[PDB]
Amino acid sequence: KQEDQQDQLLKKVNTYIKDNHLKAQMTAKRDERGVVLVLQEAVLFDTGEAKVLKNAETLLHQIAVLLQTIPNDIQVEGHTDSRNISTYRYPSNWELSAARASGVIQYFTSKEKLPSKRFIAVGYADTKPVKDNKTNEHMKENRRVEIVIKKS
Amino acid sequence: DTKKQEDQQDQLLKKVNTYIKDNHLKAQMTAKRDERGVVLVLQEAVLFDTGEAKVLKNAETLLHQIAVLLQTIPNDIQVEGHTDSRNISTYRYPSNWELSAARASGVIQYFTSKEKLPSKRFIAVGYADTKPVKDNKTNEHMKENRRVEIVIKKS
Repeated sequence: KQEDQQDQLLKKVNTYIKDNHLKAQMTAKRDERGVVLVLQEAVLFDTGEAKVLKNAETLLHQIAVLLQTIPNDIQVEGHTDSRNISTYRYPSNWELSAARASGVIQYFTSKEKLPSKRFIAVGYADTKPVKDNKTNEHMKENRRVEIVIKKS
Repeated sequence: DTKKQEDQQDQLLKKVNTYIKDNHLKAQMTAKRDERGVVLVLQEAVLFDTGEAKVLKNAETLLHQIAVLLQTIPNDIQVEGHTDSRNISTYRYPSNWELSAARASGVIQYFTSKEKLPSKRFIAVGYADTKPVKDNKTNEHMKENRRVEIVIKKS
């Protein structure tokens, strides 16, 4: 059923995306990790920052409403492009990617009250690009947060 | 299958423990094995000052000695940050999720930017206070919860 369970979870997620008119804010897919929600950087953060935008709070609440209806563990993954960052607040792409996953989880737990034990923050820096970083188009899609719904 | 792979993990842990003994590192790190793989445990005070995620200069010798050991094996590495239940809300770290993740990231950045270990071998992981060693009732238990674990993943 792990095969059927994964299909049924992905259909439930895609049904939630459609019923809530969220297609332009997020996509959903399945891979070896489980069912993954992909959010581009622009719907969550400013450039080079990890603070959840105020206009992102409605989207994250809508995701949290879906997440409360399932028991699976959640892994929030942060990613950067290969562009160098080196500020006081984010001394490398490792810190930036991990701070973005952390900011999403802090929203889910502190303000939507989902149980903290359901979450793990993961930072990949630029080690998992979609394709590459040779163009501005390609670097843009690498700046993304992925919410992994693990197998249960 | 597993017995071939668990006996392999047994030999890796023995190698790690021997590396710790031979380099006089017992007071600065321990090693263990569990379902994740072979894990190096470093208490926060050998890496960071209180409430910060910047690697201390005096930790760089230990991280170099760890990097030399990691260069001899191909395994993927997961660096895990852990906090206690003490709340933090500063400019650089709005909460324990951020602090734990930044501490894992600072260790990895040193490995990749200073020791030349390939970035593709690492992932940074933050657990906040969701994985204590025992509890957060006493000062000694809260202290041991503030730790970094370097997980040598299976092959």
